[PDB]
Order: sequence, then structure tokens, then C-alpha cells
Amino acid sequence: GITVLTHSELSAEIGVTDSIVVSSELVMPYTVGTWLRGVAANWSKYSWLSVRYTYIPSCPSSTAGSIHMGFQYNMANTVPVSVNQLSNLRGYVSGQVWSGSAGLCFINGTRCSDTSTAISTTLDVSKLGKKWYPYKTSADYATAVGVDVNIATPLVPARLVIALLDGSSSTAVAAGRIYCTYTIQMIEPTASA
Amino acid sequence: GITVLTHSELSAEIGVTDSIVVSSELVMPYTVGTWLRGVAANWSKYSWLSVRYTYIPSCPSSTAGSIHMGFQYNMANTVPVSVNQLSNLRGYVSGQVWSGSAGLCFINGTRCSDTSTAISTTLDVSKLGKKWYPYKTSADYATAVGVDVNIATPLVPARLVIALLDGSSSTAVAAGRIYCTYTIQMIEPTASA
Amino acid sequence: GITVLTHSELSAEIGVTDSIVVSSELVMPYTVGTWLRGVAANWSKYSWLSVRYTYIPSCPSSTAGSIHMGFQYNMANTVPVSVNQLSNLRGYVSGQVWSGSAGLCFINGTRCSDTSTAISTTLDVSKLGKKWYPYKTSADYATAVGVDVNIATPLVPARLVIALLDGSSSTAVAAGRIYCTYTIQMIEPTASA
Amino acid sequence: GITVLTHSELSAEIGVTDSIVVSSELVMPYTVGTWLRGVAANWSKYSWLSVRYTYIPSCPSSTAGSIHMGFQYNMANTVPVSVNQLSNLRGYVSGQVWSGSAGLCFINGTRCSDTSTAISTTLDVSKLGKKWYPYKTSADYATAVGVDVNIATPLVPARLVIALLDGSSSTAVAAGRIYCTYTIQMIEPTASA
Amino acid sequence: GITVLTHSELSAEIGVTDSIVVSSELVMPYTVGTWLRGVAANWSKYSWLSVRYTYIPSCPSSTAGSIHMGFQYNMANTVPVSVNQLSNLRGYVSGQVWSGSAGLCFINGTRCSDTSTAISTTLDVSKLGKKWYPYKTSADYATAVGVDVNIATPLVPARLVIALLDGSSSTAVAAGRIYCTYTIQMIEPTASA
Amino acid sequence: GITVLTHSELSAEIGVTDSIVVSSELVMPYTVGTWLRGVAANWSKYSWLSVRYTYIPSCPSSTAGSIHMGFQYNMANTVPVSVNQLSNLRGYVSGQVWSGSAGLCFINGTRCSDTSTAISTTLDVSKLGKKWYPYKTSADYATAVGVDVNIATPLVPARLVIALLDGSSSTAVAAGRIYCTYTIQMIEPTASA
Repeated sequence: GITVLTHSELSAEIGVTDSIVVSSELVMPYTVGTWLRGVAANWSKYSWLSVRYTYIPSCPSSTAGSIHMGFQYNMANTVPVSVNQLSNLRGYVSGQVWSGSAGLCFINGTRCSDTSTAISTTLDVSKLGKKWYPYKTSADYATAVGVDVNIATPLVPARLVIALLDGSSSTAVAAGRIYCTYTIQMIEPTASA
Repeated sequence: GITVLTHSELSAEIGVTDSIVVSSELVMPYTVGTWLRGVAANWSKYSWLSVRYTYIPSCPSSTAGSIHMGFQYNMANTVPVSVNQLSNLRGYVSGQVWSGSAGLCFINGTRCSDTSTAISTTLDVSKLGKKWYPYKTSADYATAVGVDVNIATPLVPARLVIALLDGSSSTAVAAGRIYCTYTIQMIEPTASA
Repeated sequence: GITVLTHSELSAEIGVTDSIVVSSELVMPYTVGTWLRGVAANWSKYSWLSVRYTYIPSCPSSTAGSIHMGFQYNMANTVPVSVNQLSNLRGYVSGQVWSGSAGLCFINGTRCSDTSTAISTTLDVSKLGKKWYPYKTSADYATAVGVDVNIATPLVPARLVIALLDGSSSTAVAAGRIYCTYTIQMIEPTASA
Repeated sequence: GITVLTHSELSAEIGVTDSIVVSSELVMPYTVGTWLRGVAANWSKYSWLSVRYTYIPSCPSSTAGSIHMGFQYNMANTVPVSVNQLSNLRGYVSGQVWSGSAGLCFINGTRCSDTSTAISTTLDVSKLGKKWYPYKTSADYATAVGVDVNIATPLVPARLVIALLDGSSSTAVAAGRIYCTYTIQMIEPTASA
Repeated sequence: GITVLTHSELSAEIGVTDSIVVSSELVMPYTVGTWLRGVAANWSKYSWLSVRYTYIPSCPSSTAGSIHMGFQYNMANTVPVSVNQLSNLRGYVSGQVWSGSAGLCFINGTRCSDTSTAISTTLDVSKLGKKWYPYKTSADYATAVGVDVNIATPLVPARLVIALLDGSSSTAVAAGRIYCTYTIQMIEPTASA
Repeated sequence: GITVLTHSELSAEIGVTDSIVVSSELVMPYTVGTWLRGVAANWSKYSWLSVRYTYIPSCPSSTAGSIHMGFQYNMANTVPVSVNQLSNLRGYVSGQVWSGSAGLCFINGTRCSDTSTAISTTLDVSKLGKKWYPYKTSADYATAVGVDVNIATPLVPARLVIALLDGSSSTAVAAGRIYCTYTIQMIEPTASA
């Protein structure tokens, strides 16, 4: 009684400053993207079969800046604050804000040739707490976290950490964007939102 | 009694501005390019065997800007207005306005090696309404659409959506151009135009 | 790039009067049921893989009344007005308003044993106009029909006709309900509703 | 040069009284049902490949009454007047006016499981006078019978006898209806009617 | 649930004048011939399995005149006006108004030997819009065409074009006649006409 | 070190009113039945191998009313309030309050023949949060739920929802009863209660 959905949509717009800026995002259907958020809502639980975040530049060979991203599994630990820490995560990847062109074949959804330039990272999945996770909202999670940091600890499978520094302007500069390419399993349907 | 034609010609000149600009183009022989327009006209119906739009840069590593394109099958839906929406289409592809050099082997018509940089998208074909479509003009279509948005809905197989933003000048800048590489099937000949 | 969904939800509440009452319902995702309506909306086109309407009684062995239902493929023809006509349709089925208990194994989604009592009918599917149909609303369809009865003719695959007579009261009596058990194919995602 | 047609339509509405009421019906295309009557008319001769009459209740578990039916091959013999006589026919069947639900799978046109409840009877076919019978009207037959009861004897293959008694009201009560499920062979086309 | 019918009846009387006269005829059951018109009406949809128009002379070796005929698939295009255009159609055939004797074996419905003289043309069938077409009347079609020339475009599979010139008298002369030899598939029965 | 227990006892008495009445019950050993409650208590954890709730009528063919039941896995979601919602659950089943006689072979614990009439539903088990659940009391659960609706979320595997409507009296009428037929796994024994 499992509905399997595989799709890739824009996940987030990226910009670079001269000072490091670490951002985090839960890896729930409700957040990987506007579309899935709506679809997945129609099911009470779900399970990631594969979740990949891929960065695609939109700037010039001239643009200063680097992007870093990786996954955190123990939602308990404080979110990284340095490239150093970030570099220790699983599936960590670093690249110049204008590189990553090659990752396209991941969003594209085709056969990948030379993906050595690619700035994409996939989820560990096997190292996840449980199999079926409940569909939750930022609000829902944000509230449960505000009780026992451990009560929330198992509502979302993992978080994606992103760090952007080495920029040229103190004012954000359009570097590119991340696209999530997921394959989800959804079970037990219910009422939308 | 099918005449098969495979050819690739220039499809459109591309330019980038700082504000997003979404453009659409029907995927009929009459529009993919000046040449096919004339040839295909000599046949009453046709069927796409394969239609691929490929972008080839003509700017510098220095040029700011990104190009996005994908296909729409339900000619009924409103044309995308954001990269986000556009990113949801089938065969969506995004790249820096100066990248895509590698796609050449598609226009070139040879053996493709590393096409991970490539900014090309091919038509779904199997998800098309019918098999044989009638040859129609922009004028012809534009008129039929101006009656029942559904009467036109099946005259053209699909539309190609293109979005160009992240530019540097408020005044269009020559970024590159798209080339359509089609393989068409034409049946029942008639009088030109 | 096809998302396959199989599910069964309540489709409609049934009631019987002494005078015949023929009702019709389009066989679009938007109408087979509240849930699918919402889900399927997230896709621009779809295709029925299997659509079965099953009636399940909720009345007594004592309840007078019979239910009749079948499918119409040429959306053009006037909707039946008599059991006689209705009896000519494909997959026509007739039964006592309190029978049909056995059809449960269709909603249930299990192995069916003795389904001779069953008041269920499945869609012909192979005799459908095209493969991929566009997602449309009652409103959308009702408007297009109000132009060329033929423009709408191909927006929905087929209609389900239902007739209820042989009742005991001139005032509707709760006889049972119909449940749609569909397996749909959805393609090209878009913005909800 | 044989056109084969298999279809099942409503054949007759049934009602029960307290006193026995025997009814007869010829087994010609012109009488098994409104539809076939029209279709078959377009052919000069025809041959039954299979003819089955099936009763489907529409009353309650509470309804008093029984239905009886069988076939007569020697159109010469006087039509039965008692259940006893009727019980001697080929394919005789008796059942409670509210039973027979299971016969549906015969009209339905599917795979039959438990058809022990079923109130259906099929034609002997092999024991028929000739192979090809001429298409005739009630009027046509009624006139030829009014000459030599033997001249008509070979215009129709057989007659269906039906007896309804054990009712509760002296005034007919809606018990159910019979549906003919035929497979006919038609030859030598001519002008309709 | 498909009823297959194969039959051949007179389709039209032919006559020749000295000036060219192009005639067209839709390829619907309602028009290929009086008989099928009536029969096929009893079904809501149908599909041509094979449709062949054959000309049989009835004039003398002395009769001046030629007949031309072919099929048009894009019901949209203007009907031919010259033998030249007509000659471009699929299955075009030309012959002397008194030739074609050999085509008989097509109406006859037997084994064909030397059919090189034959003035017959068969329908392309595989190049048809859809599979199942709705049964429509000249009136029905003529009305729908009088709205969106495209709304009618898919109600009939194709049209047969016929041109008669090279005659000897300014007043039509009996040259022969065309006979349609069809094999149709009919589905979903309904009420005649 | 696993003790396996398979048994079936009465789970609950059912009654019908004219207004819908939705009831819920946790699927813990402590609630499926008086007996298991006591036995299972002697073990600290347990795991459902199979849990089936079966309804058995005790009323007449004359009794008005229908029963509906299904499972909820995301203990978080609000309990259904309509047959419609309820109909969306996994293993949903609906039947007339006097039907379900056939389900007996489930309680009986024998070979099942024709279980198409059966009003029984089994637990999904594979879609459960974890494997080993702790033995908890209504009180224990009711208290933990009264803190973080998520802290309780994983103490019980799933809940059974039941809806009874279409009744004849505003005052509950004895319709039948549900019997749970479980196969449990118990580990790590401790002190009773």
C-alpha cells in the first residue's frame, strides 16, 4: 500500500557574502520543496528512498565564493559554524560558487557521465532512525522541539547544513541554487492542509 | 507512406537581463525553425520522432546569467513565471548562460562523450496526446486558441518554456542561442504556402 | 516519469425512492472522490489504469429498492433514463439495494472469493479516446461543454450512470454507498489548486 | 458471411400476485429485447448461438413470491398452466422472487463463481428445428399461426414460459426483472423496418 | 465487447461531364451506404478495420471520361480542385470511366487474381487520428464544423475525394458506380434513430 | 527468548444508532481484550505478529445499520469523524450491521472458504514504527499523551477506528460484536499488575 514518488524541484536560492553564513534545513517532505510539500501532505507517513541536494551555479567564472553542504543525522548536535566542522559531515562537498555545472544530470534525471565537478550530496538513508516518518510542518516540528529537544529528534530523518563564504561583497550575491531530487515512499493517506 | 526527416537548425537567439523573462514557443514544425517550417509545410500531418532543444553559449566566462528551459504537455496550464515552477517541468535544465559548450555534439550530429555540461532537453514524445498532428501556423493556432482553449489544446504536441534571469544588464546581453535537433515523420503531402 | 497511485475511497452515498432517479458522474480524478481530487490535482495529466465503482449496502434485508449502474463512453449521447437503456451499457449491473455485501473485497483490497453477489463495475479502459487526459474541474468541464458538446467530449474518459428505483418511500431512504477503487497514472506535475 | 453479435439487455419486468400467472414469450430476436429487435432486423435470417434468460430480484428478503421459467421446443403443445407442468420443461428453474442475486454474473458478462443461487436458464440450441431462422415480427408470426398452427411451428426456434405465484398481494408487486443474454448469428442483410 | 461487421454495398452512382467535377464524402458509417448507416447507428462508437471504395463501370468501351479518387486525412485542408492535386493523395487512382471491371472481386468478396485494371482504393487506417470514432450524422457533423473547423476535424476519420472529367457531354452520362467494402468494429450499443 | 502467543477473544460489544458514532481503541495488548491484557502484562515488551479485528452480527436481517472500521498508523492525526475519512484508512471495511457471518472462520481459527461477506480487518504490521513495543496501560498512555502528543506517538503501534451509523433507533441497538484474533510476541518477563 505504498505510493512511490520520484521528482526533483528547486529547493533553494543561494547567495554569497564575504562572511560565512551557515544555514540549515530539515529533510522533510514539507521543506525540500513547494511541490512535494503539497503532495506528500496527503499521506500520514513517508520514507525517503533517496534524497539528493544539488547545487547549480548561475554566476560567472569571475564570481568569488564557495559553497559547502553536508548532512547531520543526530538532530541533537549543535549545527556546524565553520567549514572545518561542516567538512566532517557525511557527504560533505565543497566547491566554487560558480562550479557544479556538471551536477545538472542529477536534476535532469538522465545518465551521468563526468560528475566530478558536481556539487551534490545524497542522504545516508540506512543510518536513519526509523523507516516511516510522520509528515510534519515546520510549525509542528518547531513546537515539539520547544519541549524536549529529543521529542523532535525523531520526527525528521536528518538536516542539511549549508555554508557560504569566501564571497566578494558584504551584500549577498546571486551565486546559484540548490535542487532537491527525491524519491519518496508515502503511506496511509489523509486530509491535505 | 512516411517521409522521415532528421535535421538540426538554429532555433532562437538568447539574451539575458537582470529581471526574469519567460518565453514560450510551440513545438510545431512551423516554429522550431525557418527551414523545417518550409519543408514540413508540404505535408498535411507529421509526428515528432525526437525533438531536442540545445543551448550553446557565445558569451564569456565573465557573463552573468542563467538559462532555464523545459517542456509543458498540457497546453492548457498557464505558462510558468518562476524558475521554481519551471524547475518542475519534464526535462528541466538550468545552466550558466556561458556554459553548455558540451551540448554541441547534439547539433553536430555525432557521438557524444561527456555531455554533463550540456544544456539540452529532449521531448517526452510517449506522453503526447496523439500520434499524427496537423501542420498549423502560429496564425492558425492563435485563432483556434481564441475560441476554446481546448480546441487548440490538441493541435500542437507540446510547448517549450524558457526562462532567462540572473543577468548583469537591464538591457539584454547576447548570451548564446538554442538549436533544435529534430527527427520528424511527415505524411500525406499537399500544397506548400 | 509516471507516478502510479492505487487507492479506494468513498465515492457517493446512495438512497432509494419509489420513482426512478438517474444520476451521472464524470470519471475524472476530480470527481471519483475528495482525496484523489486533491492529490491528482498536483499533476497536469493522468490516465486511468483501472477504475471500479462498488456498491455496499447499509440497509436491511427488508429494504425495498434496486440499484443500477454502468458506463457511458460516448459522452455525447443523452444520459439513460430507464433501466432498460441503462441495461444496455458496458459493465451494467443490477442488484437489490440491500445486496452487494460481497463486493467488499474490492474496496478492502484483498483476494476475492465468491464475488457473484457483488454490485461492482469496472471501466473498459481500452475503449477510451486517448491515453493521457488532462486534469479538469467540474467547473472547467461544465464550461467547455457549454460551447461545443464535442470540445468537452474528450476531456473526460467516460461517465458513470446510476439509476435507483423500486424504492418503498417517496422520500429517499439510506440504501448504501458506492466506493471507487482506482489505480491512476499521473504525469507532469504542476501547482495544486 | 456471418455477423456474430453477443449482448445482454433487459428482457422483461417481473411482478407477483397471489394467483398463478403464466406468461410466454417467443425466442426471436424481435422479442428478446428492444435493442436486438432493431439490430437483428437488418438481417434476413439468424441463428441463436446461445440464449440465456436471467432473473434478478429488486425486492426485499421480505417479499413473498416465486418465479418459474423454462423452455418449450414443440411450439405446438399448449403452454403450461401449472408449476407442475412447467417443472417438466428443459432448463426449468424455480426460486424465491427475491433470490437470484447471484445470476448477475451472466448479464454482467464476466467470470462466474457461485451460481447456485442463480435463477437463469439457457436454450437447448442443439434440439432446435433448423439452423437458420427467418427474422419475423410478433405480427408476422401471429398471422401465420392463425392459419396452420404448424406453418408457424418452424418460424421461431422456441418459446420461454414463465410462471409467477405464491405472491402476497392480489395486485402485482415489483419482484425483479429478466435479462436476456444472447449471442446471435446473422446472415444476408436487408432493409430495416 | 466488440461487434465486427464486414460488408459491401453500393456507395454512389457515378456520371461524367466534360468539365471537371470534384465531389467529397466523409468516411463515416452514416455515409458509406444506406445499410451500414442503419446498422452502425445502433452503436455509439466504431472503428474502421478496412474501408475500400471500388468503381465498377456500366458504360461502353466507347464512353469518354475518367474517374479519379483518393483519401484526405487532414479534414482541415481545402478539398482538391484539380486532378493534379487529387493525384497527390494517398491511394490515388485514375482510370477510364469504362475500365475497372476487374475490381469486382473486391465487392464480390472472393479471391482476387489480376487486379491491375481495378479502380479501387483502400483507407490508410494506421494514419488515423484515434481508434474509436463516435457515430455522427451529416447534420451532426455539418453543425460542429460550423463552429471550429477543428472541432469537427476529429469526428470523422477521413474523407474520400472523387473527380470526374474528360467526359463527352456537358450533361452527365452514366459511367458506373462506386461500392464501399468495409469491415467495421462497433462498440457500446445505444438507441437507433 | 521470545514467547509466542496466538489467541482470539471477544474485543467489544457493538450497537447502532441513527447518528454516526466514531470510536477508537489502541492496539495494545492491554486493550484488545481482558485475557491478553492479563497475560501480556507479565512481559515488558511485545510485538504484534498479526492482529485482526472481526465483526460478527447478532441481530436480524431486519436490523438497520452499518459498521465501519479501519486502522490509523500515525497516532498523531485526529481520529476520523466521517465514513468518508474512515473509508480512506488501510484495511477499511464496511458492511451491514447484520452481515459478517462469514468472518467467523477467523475467530474460529480454522480454514476459511468464502470470506467475501466477512467484516474483518488485519493490521499492516510492516508499516509499524518499531519492532518491540513496551507494555502500557490506558492510564500510562493517557498520561504520556497529556505531555507531548509525540511522546505517546510511539508507545502503541496503531489505533483501530470504528464508526457505526445508518441505525434505526436513537437508542443504541445490539448489532453484534468484534473479536480480536492476535498472535503476539512477548519478551523480557517482569511482575504482573
